[PDB]
Amino acid sequence: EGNATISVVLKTSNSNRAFGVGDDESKVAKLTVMVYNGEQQEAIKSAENATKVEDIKCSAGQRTLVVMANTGAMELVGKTLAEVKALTTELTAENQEAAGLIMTAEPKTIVLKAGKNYIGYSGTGEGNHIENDPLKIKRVHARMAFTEIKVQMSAAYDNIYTFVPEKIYGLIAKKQSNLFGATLVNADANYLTGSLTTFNGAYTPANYANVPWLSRNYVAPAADAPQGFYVLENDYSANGGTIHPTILCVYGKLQKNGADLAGADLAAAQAANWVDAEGKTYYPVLVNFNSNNYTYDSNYTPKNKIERNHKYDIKLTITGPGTNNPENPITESAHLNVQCTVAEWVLVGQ
Repeated sequence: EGNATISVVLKTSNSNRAFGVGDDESKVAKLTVMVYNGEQQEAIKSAENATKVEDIKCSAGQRTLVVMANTGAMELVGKTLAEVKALTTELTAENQEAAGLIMTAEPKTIVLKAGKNYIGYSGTGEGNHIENDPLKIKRVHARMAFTEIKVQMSAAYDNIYTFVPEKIYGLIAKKQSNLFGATLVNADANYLTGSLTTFNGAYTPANYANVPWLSRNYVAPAADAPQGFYVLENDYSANGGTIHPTILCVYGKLQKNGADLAGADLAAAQAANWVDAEGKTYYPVLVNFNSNNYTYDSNYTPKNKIERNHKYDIKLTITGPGTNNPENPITESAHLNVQCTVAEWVLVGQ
């Protein structure tokens, strides 16, 4: 005969404490397990709102196991292995509500024994345990968000300048990534932004489009309600030459003596490249980026890139005027301070 079944259990969090609402820990809505005989799909079985798929019918022999979650309307039935391995995704408005956050594990070469096979059952149940440990799948997206924005004007600007936030933006967000691979960055060269495509900055990429869902009306960030965006992988770690760093930005009016900028004050702040024509200023933060006014908690080293399954939480302290071009090299004036906490998400059980 050679008929077999396989059952796959995912690694979920062993948490003894509830997770805070602002953390957006990963949840599985749909889970798909595929079993490949060479290139052809031999089995494909989904569960909804579950962290395991059981009793998948297949046959004895060497196979490739592929596991994907939260793939929504993506068509997986009948895809070849090479087709599934080369799948891509693009950033969506849906991702900004933490929906459509695809999770994958790397494809795994296994041998099915006739009868029952298990992955993630820690030796429990009769049959062949290909792997004892529950299988780890990870989000392909990352999140950049403010958890705090505070204005503490330094001595030159205190009791003179104030800042009235209006928008929070995601800039230079790479449009596409792969879903499998040691890295998910790929060669597609398209980028998205919630602000202008016209800044013509040192960071501005040639292929660039505005989308309304990378911009938010300003809401005072809180730990329970981080303010930011989901993004895909993007590498800006080059030693030199042009880089395209993903940026989280706050934008608003720079007022002086309690009033909108006018006259000589406006002209001076415009000439200083602090404010644009409407007296408004930008405070950009290059995410996961090594800069001297960025501090990272607990001796983490920024890698100058967006990595999947990472939460980049930013505390921003504003101490002077900002910039009128948020896409120009990490500003010469340290009129802001960043403290960033970085973490990886886990999968919470059902």
